Amino acid sequence: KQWHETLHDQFGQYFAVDNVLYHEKTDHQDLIIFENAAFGRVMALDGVVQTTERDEFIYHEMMTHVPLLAHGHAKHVLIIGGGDGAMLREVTRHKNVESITMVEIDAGVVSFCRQYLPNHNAGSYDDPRFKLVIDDGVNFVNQTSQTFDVIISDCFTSAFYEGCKRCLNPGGIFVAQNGVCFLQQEEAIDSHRKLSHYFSDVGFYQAAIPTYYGGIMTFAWATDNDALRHLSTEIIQARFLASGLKCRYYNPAIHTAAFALPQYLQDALA
Amino acid sequence: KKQWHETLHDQFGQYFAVDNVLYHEKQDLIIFENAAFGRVMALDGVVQTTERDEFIYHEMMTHVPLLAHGHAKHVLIIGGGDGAMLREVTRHKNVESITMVEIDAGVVSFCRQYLPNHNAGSYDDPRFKLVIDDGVNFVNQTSQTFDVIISDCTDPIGPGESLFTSAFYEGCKRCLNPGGIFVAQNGVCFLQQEEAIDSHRKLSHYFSDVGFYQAAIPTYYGGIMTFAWATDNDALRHLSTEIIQARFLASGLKCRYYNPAIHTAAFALPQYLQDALASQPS
Repeated sequence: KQWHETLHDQFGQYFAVDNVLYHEKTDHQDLIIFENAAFGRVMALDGVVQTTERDEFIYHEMMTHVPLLAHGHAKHVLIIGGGDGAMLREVTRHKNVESITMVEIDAGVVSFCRQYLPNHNAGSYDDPRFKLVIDDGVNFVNQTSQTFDVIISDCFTSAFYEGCKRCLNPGGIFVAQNGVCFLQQEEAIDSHRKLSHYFSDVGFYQAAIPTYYGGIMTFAWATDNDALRHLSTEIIQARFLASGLKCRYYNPAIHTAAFALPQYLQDALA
Repeated sequence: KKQWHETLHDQFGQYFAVDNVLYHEKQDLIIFENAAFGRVMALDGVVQTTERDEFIYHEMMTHVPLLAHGHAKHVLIIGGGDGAMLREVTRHKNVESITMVEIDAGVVSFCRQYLPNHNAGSYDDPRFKLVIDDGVNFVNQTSQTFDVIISDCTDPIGPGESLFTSAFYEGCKRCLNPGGIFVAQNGVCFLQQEEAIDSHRKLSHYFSDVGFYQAAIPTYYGGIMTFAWATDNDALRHLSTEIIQARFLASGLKCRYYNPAIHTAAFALPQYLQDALASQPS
């Protein structure tokens, strides 16, 4: 038995299935979790791989630390999306953070992942600083009048952004997952154009996650603080040393390098 | 269409729609066109190269060392029957001689016919010389001598093998000018790092500075790939991005993946890889 990703019609990745843990199909949607020898538990929705037990660390580490440590002093973080809770787990590892908020489309997708992908959250939901909200992320343009230092968007409308800015403290950073960059860059170009309307410094960093096929993936970076992505690797290293994470992909060399983009991507943005 | 699956691993792989098969011989060798990645060459079920993404591989394999070394006048390519590597090395005006050693003359003229955009007319270059021979047997040299050696190949990890000694890496050193660099393709690093550990151990017997750089090639599945770096000149991999940029402004390549930011950053390795390599000594 095998399982093919359907994200593109012309090519994909596939996996051997050792065992299916969960499978559901409606006329509209199709959700699955199965074990594979190489990548452990694999979650896939409507034929598109969402996350993998064995490689999610790259995604979540890079998605989280790069901004948290670039910002010096992030005390409140908002996660949009991230039902699996991996992001929560990583944000949790910063002792200096004092509040975390996860906005999610519904309370079902979280307790589901909690049951079938326990190593994503890794007990992180029990953390005292955590708060779950059920809502449209875009709805949070509503704000509870709440206010954050970092926003991590774990999934890309313009409506979503103005809201993001309204409720970002002054020094703050917005990062979002912006897809694999080899095949097409329009998504990057569009993101940049939109984000630039609300932020004075907009760019991208990158990481290559095995299970998001096609080379490097691009993470949007948006902030009014135009220094934050030109920090010396030395200072990141100082910040890294303590609070002291022990990561498995991330490190201060990686962090700095993350911001070098391949030539095709840069061209495309000019 | 029809689908074609890579077989490199039993547990998972990449697959492609086939629009049209240009060639098939069952050594099971195939070349077919795919909408996304153009022409795709595959041997015994394992993707060798792809029209659309080979640039990333060949750029990073050729320019990182050539421009890190300042003044590479003679280059040896081992493997590289497709000629993409020859193409890129060709783009350095300062290079004055290029030698490709290959297992047989068939594999080159074959690729010349079916993958013409790999070589891109590069074989007509005046400075080029093709040799047909075993790469390890170029432990013989013609008393020949190089400034950069670029290998498809790598003294393989083996069960009863040696841990420090290789005929290949020794040969490579015998025939490397004093300032010289050896780079080789060392596989994708996510699933396993034993191949990197072993490479490091062996190469360290013959070279005083041994490490890796990386790049993520879409069509070599599983995230970043690792390129071995071996040299007696220990400053080569700690050059400022500024100097690389200078060297890059001209000779003036226009590259599609490579640039001096990329070059420098290529040497940052993810944490898991470093810890796998942490045993190997300071």
